[PDB]
Amino acid sequence: SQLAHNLTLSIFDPVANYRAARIICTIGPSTQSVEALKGLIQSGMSVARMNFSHGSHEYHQTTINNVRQAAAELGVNIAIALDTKGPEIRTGQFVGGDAVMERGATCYVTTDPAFADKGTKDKFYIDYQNLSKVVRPGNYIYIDDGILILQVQSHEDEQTLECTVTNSHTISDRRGVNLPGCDVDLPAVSAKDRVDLQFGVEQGVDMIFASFIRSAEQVGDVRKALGPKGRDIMIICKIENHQGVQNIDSIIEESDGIMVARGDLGVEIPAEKVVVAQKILISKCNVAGKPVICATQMLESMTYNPRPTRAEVSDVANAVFNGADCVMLSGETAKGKYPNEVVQYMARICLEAQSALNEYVFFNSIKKLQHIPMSADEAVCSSAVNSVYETKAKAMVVLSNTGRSARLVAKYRPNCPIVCVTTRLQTCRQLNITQGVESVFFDADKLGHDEGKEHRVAAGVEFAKSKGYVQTGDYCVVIHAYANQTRILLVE
Amino acid sequence: SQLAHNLTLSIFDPVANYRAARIICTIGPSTQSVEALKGLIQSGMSVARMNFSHGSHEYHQTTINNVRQAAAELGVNIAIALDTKGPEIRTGQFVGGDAVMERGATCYVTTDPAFADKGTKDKFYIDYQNLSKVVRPGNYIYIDDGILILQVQSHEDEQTLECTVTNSHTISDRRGVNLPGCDVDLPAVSAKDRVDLQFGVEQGVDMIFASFIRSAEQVGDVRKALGPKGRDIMIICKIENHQGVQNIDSIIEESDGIMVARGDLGVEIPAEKVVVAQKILISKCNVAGKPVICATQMLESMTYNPRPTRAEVSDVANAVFNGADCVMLSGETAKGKYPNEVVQYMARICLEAQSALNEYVFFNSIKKLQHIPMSADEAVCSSAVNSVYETKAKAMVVLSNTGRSARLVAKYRPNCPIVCVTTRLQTCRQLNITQGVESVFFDADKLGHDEGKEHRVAAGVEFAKSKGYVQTGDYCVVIHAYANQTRILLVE
Amino acid sequence: SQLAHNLTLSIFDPVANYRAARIICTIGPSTQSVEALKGLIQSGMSVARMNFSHGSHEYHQTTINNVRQAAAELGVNIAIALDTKGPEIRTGQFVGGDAVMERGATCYVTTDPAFADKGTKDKFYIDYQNLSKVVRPGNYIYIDDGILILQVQSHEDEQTLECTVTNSHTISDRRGVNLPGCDVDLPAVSAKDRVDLQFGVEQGVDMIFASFIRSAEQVGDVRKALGPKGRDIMIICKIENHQGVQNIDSIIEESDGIMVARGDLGVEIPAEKVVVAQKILISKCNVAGKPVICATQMLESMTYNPRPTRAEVSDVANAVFNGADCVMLSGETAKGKYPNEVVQYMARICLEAQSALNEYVFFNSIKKLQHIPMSADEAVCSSAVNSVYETKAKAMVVLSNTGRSARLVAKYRPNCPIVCVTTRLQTCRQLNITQGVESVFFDADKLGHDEGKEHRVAAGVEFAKSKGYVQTGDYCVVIHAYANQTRILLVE
Amino acid sequence: SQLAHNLTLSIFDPVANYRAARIICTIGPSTQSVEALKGLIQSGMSVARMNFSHGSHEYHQTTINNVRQAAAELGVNIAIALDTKGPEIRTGQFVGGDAVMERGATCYVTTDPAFADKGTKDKFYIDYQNLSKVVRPGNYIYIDDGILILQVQSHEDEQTLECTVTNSHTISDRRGVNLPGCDVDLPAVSAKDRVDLQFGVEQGVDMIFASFIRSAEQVGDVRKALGPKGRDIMIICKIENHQGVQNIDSIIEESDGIMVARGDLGVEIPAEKVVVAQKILISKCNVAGKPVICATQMLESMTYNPRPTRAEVSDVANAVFNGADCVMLSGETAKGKYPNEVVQYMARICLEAQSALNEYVFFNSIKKLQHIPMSADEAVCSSAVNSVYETKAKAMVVLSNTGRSARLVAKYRPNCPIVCVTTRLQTCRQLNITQGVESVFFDADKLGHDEGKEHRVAAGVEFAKSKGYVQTGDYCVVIHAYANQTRILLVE
Ligand SMILES: O=S(=O)(O)c1cc(S(=O)(=O)O)c2ccc3c(S(=O)(=O)O)cc(S(=O)(=O)O)c4ccc1c2c43
Ligand SMILES: O=S(=O)(O)c1cc(S(=O)(=O)O)c2ccc3c(S(=O)(=O)O)cc(S(=O)(=O)O)c4ccc1c2c43
Repeated sequence: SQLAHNLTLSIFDPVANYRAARIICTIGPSTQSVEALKGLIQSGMSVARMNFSHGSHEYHQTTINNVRQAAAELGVNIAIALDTKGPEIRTGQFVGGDAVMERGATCYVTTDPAFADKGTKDKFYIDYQNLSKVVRPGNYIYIDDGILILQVQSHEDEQTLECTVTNSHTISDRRGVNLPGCDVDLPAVSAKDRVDLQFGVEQGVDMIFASFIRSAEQVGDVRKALGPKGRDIMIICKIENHQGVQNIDSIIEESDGIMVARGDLGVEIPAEKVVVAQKILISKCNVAGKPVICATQMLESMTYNPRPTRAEVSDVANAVFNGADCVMLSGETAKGKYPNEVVQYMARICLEAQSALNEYVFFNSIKKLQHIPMSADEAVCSSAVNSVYETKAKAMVVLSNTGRSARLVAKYRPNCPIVCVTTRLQTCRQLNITQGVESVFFDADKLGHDEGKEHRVAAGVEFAKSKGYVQTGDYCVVIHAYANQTRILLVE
Repeated sequence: SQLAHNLTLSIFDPVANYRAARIICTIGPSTQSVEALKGLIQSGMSVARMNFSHGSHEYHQTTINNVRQAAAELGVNIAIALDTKGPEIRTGQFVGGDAVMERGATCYVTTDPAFADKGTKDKFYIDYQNLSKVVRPGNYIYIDDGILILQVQSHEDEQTLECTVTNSHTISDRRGVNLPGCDVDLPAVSAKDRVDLQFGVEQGVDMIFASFIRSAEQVGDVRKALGPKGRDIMIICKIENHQGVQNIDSIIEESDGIMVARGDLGVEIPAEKVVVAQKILISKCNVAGKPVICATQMLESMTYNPRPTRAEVSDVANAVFNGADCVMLSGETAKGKYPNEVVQYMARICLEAQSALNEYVFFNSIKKLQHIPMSADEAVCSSAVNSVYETKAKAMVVLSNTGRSARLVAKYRPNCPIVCVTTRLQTCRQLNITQGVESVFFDADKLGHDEGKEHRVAAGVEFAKSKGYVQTGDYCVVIHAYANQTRILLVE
Repeated sequence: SQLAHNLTLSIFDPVANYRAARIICTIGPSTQSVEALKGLIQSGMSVARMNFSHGSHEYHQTTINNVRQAAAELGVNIAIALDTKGPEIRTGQFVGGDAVMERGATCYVTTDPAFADKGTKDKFYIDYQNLSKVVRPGNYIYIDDGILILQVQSHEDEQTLECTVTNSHTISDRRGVNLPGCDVDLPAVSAKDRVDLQFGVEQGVDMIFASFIRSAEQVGDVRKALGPKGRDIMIICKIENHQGVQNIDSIIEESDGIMVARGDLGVEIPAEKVVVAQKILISKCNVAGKPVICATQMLESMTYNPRPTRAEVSDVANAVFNGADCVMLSGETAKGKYPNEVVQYMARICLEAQSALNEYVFFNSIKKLQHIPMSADEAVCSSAVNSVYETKAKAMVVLSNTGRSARLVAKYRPNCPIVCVTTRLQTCRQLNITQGVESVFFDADKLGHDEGKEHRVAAGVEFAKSKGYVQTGDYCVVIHAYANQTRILLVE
Repeated sequence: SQLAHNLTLSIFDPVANYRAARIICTIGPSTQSVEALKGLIQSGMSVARMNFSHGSHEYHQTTINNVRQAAAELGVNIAIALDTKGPEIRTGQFVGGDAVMERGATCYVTTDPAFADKGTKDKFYIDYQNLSKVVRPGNYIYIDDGILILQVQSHEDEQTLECTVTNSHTISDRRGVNLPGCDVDLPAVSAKDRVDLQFGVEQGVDMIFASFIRSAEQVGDVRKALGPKGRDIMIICKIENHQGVQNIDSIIEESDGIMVARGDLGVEIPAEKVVVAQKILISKCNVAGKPVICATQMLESMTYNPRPTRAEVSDVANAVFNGADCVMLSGETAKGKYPNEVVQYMARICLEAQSALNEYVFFNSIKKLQHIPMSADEAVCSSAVNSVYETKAKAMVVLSNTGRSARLVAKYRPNCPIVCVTTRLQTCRQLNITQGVESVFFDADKLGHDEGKEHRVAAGVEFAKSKGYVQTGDYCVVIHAYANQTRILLVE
């Protein structure tokens, strides 16, 4: 009924008084300082992503410290995400630093280490040791962000494949390689990830964006890598090839959330198919009640120009229409010229798309898929959201300690803000990747367990009033405990 | 969707574990004694009806006292209803008390008082002074359960009517005269009624069944006759002629419920139209959320025979399928030979019908008629009944002091028992006219104010446990303060 | 949504311009003559039932001849039904013609033939030879329309059961017996049925009401009994005990329709359960698209009184509310005092109930149960009926040779008349047991095959105009071929 | 329910066997020759667009002739569209042709004609005489794709405006000046347009893409300029500014379809609001049952690069998800380097998106918006599409001379191909702007009038067979005469 809803809109009408979608910003040279982080917060950042593909621990420690200091000064809670380098397949080095590959030529790719330092156009190293048992004649090998394509012809021997060069491209040392038709069986985490995951645990990071996740079992290996002290850290799986797409259900089941990495998927999969995989993965997460992030190539052209292209604008709005909880900036904020303006524009686009989006369609499609009998939690949250639509309540207040009930309510897509009142700061930070929720910390050790829930409910209603969401005479729907209890409150 | 539900039924499956419909019994000489009342209660009586058309205040006082004593000895709460004589048009006296009226033969009816004694087969008497100025040229005067018809030709004078006798009836003193195309404008209540109603209030009756209600304003007259001390007594309007049916919407709005008096309706409305009027009135009260009683000609042949006719049984079951809260016995218990057996048989027909009735169709049809936005009470009660269906809960517990919210929940027809926990014994008795509710009295003088609700909630739950409605690991939906809080509780 | 529909009705509104339900009348002494059949036709009979439990072939031949002659004179098509005697279990004879059975007494029921002529209260014959292998100790034996109840105690020997008499009742010779807890395994048809079925085939009867149908296999035995020349005769199965109820699905599947024989069911099954089995069997037939007849004890009291009881009126309306195609009169027309008036009253009751009945509920419940993909026939008829609701068309015209497409359209319950145009008179007669259809004979041998369907469609539209169903500017929905073709016609 | 459909998809399943969306290509010097046009057709072009902003009548005549010749050699019918230059506000001439405008610096714009030649950086010229009396104190004058902004301060005189230059732009001769808060009241069509439109009619173009439509009355002006001989030519209104968007309902009602000109909208509406305007306009046309085209900035970067950006691909796919009938290429085919490849890639994105799009949501959303009662045509076409879903039919055949009913069927979005069988070659070409229809020309001069429809029906069915849409035992839904007859045919 989005179609029926479009009929009634006018683009000269006011936008909503709140933005539900959440903006993740990658921190780098343009943005690491406390003042630049403050600008990013004020522009609309909810999450600071650290790309551990680059920078040492010391560099990321400065990110960590500066985010906390910026957030403390503005009086907000900002989530910190550790995005891992992950396992990789790269070529070796070449004699003269470079290899000119020509359409029609035959070359040999080998996994023998002796060729690591001495590659040429005719024969060169690929560091993936299982390369030969996982490829068949006919498969393609992509190298250099998929620009050079080789076709496998035969096994020259146990370690060496004879390949045709399908297209001309010059490659330099240590380029990335992809196998679009094969199951890559590299481990879940690299040796470097293990070191980086431990550091992320020691430094209190909120979530991991775990690279190259291919199967459900690898999620548990990331979890083991985080150790017992890391058990509350969220694992968001980055879906980057066909195996991740194919195994999405069981991956979603084990993960705490999903990243749709469109540019990585796009190396292996036609761009038109990635548009469609983005729709599927996002709807499956919406149905699982798990946050989903739309990432890479979002307003890329605004890295160096003051304005993005019109197609990039439609990409960002369409991620919100698809159902994304979050939209993500990489080089635009890490190294770009206009970090503040890009985040501000991203927020505006999201806000505009949300004003057009019919939330009732998400609520109703999601509710119709529940199997009866529902459990108590599910019944209470979907009813509570139903009660919002039925009374036209203007806010929800959900008391949640771990954040579970807040995410379960957000899953059902009310058409008003959700204020989560929690007794854990780390819940305030982790809910920054859930659309449509804002969190209020209630310090139980300072103020009391509030067993009767009245102080926490008042803290929620007060926050909603300070934002203009509710006034005297409006309804607010309250949920508390996971969450088996609801009230419809008349606001004073 | 009753249709789809019918497909799945087997008459060899066991019946539901609770009976939702309520049985009202008229007390008379067969049934007035404490032992006979106890037999009525154990057989299924929830309400004792006093018919104030017969007997003295002292006689009704004894019914009151004995009902209270029988209920006390059984530990139950039984409602007491006062059914008013109401206004009437009595013919006067005749020659020796008789005449024979025949077809063709000319008759003259009088509004003049001197002819109160001296009547004939020619010219006689009627005490309704508005007779001539209401009855038009050609209308019908029924006199005696509608069995004698007379046709008003012309006004012989101001206080006389010139009449065809249109059939052969042999009548006798002081008759039920019936003016069917005629809007009878006798007042709401007679002098007897005003005196009887005051007695009712003095004696603490739970409800009035107010005879012959024709318009909404007449409901006000009953309420004023009940006065300041009668403000908590329910008024159930007895719909007995075409005007009450025409005016049904405004009558329901002013009243606390309706009795459909099929026999009386039938004096001037063809029987097949009364069957439909019954459907309309029941559905309008189901939507109003007010109790509705199906009365007269229920299991009549069981007054003197040990079993009813097959068409009588279907009448009672269809009353339940139509949506009645209550079915009522008149002579069958007041002066019949099988009072226990007729009540037990009524209870068994009700329970059989209920096991075939799809409550969900009721819930859904009613919910769909709700105006959006809903008020908080409406939204909370529909949602709680919705949650019963979604979680297949096995009981509801409703905290309700006045009974209002118990009735609001019952309106939506959950497919499990409702347990009202109440602090007023009069709410326990008054809810006896609401299908699908059992009330648990919580003695606040003797047990405290239970500000936390927890003692009342547990009393509710324990009652449900003692009846076998719920056991360990079942769900129960709990509602309370109007009613703006809901919980879905796992039974311990 | 019957409940929502009740809210909008008024009993002073005009009834529909057509009666959809069909009245079956049993012919006897009060009604066998041509003038009395003419009166019955004019009063509303569509079907003349012959009860072959009584009368010889010669008697029924007069019924057959007189129905045809009455129908020819009035210019209508009347269906003729042969209702079989069927297999029976009876007691033998008693010494002195009579046996006084007393609560508490022991008696012996035996299947040894030697006792056929010499029964007494202590020991007597029951002609069902498998009696002893089919009963267990604890079972009941009903005798004399279920008035006398025996309980089986033990097997006295291979042929004799020792029984307690549970209640006092005097029985006379050759009384009927029932076994409520046992599977009766008598053959489908008696020796007498076979002779009567052959006669019915020779005389061109339209349908058989086949007595005591217990399982699906017995329907095929009735069919074999009718022989190759009887293959177009409809078999309507009379459902009279628990086995028929239990096996209803597979019976419906093989039968051409169902009779719900409430009084026979009521011998074995509590009357409250029979109310419910009537609902189930009728809805299952509505879903199967097969006619269903509500029979026995319909307005029984109007056999000797000029008016029926109010409960009997509600029984007839409630059969139409349940979904019956037909309602049936037995002694009321066969031997009663008021045959014309009873049929007229039955028609009026049906008409009144139909005016209140929400046909859209039947259409929508039935449509939602179809499995997708539907076959072409089903899709065309349900769409055609949907198109009636959508355009508010005022009639349907369905060209059907065998009557199959007309019954498939009637199954979907349009809210307008259906005019079936058929090239077989016997289809005109057989459709008399399908609600909501009237048939027009088109003699193809006289007028042409009408391959372009225009003359048959005009014959339908003309009939609809002559009845007042449609006028200039109204829509009429036309279906033709079973039936894979639809048009929405503007009436000229 | 798009949401539920997303859950079931796999990007590794095969694509649909037909592409429903239609591809429009702008002809220019890369593409004008018969061979290049043939390459366009085989690559997926259904419509040749002539941009009458450039080139002479002789030049467009050659496009016309070559399109017809290329289509004839391939045996297909291709639509020809004339896109009008439309009215404009050109700045005049300058000093040497240039100036540099900077921030702060004062500028004076003139409506006086003597300054047509002699302009400066100070004071220059604009040919829109209503300039001063439309533009208010403080409004914006954009001049050059919106890149130069100027702010109107006050009226320096009657025919002059006193202006802040609010940025640094260095402009040049005869510019696209843009008055964004301004309701531009230039007439509907210029003199060039009236001359070009008459040429269009003489040359038998199928449709007009009418530039810069702002109001409904303006549609009349186009139609009058087309005159009596142009009455069958479709008018597609190009929506290019805020007024066309404000007035969208009445414009659609008067027009035969809409083009959403994103680039032009974007001059005065922020890009994120144009994304939403696109959603609104497409849905309003889907409900109107009129073709809607998504145009400008489609795969722009593919004008000179061998591949588009990833955000461009998503733009095209989302155009299809929004519901567009047609996507349009401008410079990409008019002067680009890869005209064949851009069309083939467009076709592949369209087909990918379609395989993910749930047509049923469209069908259902549209059906629900229909007013009851429906007219016969509406009811027949929705029902026929409903029958496709119910029987999982694999094709529709629609007989439609003018194309009206083909478009009415397409509106309801069956999930199978529609084959229109038509007697007019111009209906074959005009339906090229309606998604999901292929047209089969039935030559009535050469083949007869087919009064029985049977030859046209079989031509439809055979075409569907030759494309592999249906084989033996599939269903096909056939609709014909407006369209008031339907058949569900089993394929032989
Ligand atoms: O390969 S090493 O760099 O020596 C290395 C060091 C450590 S460490 O001592 O804990 O730091 C590892 C800890 C845990 C590992 C697990 S597990 O999740 O703990 O079960 C699985 C695999 S596997 O390679 O996928 O089979 C591991 C491979 C290599 C590991 C470790 C693995
Ligand atoms: O028992 S008799 O009276 O001698 C007698 C006479 C004839 S008749 O020659 O055709 O008239 C029978 C014809 C067909 C019969 C069939 S069947 O449907 O044809 O298969 C079944 C049974 S059964 O008893 O259920 O096994 C029959 C029982 C007794 C029959 C006939 C039966």
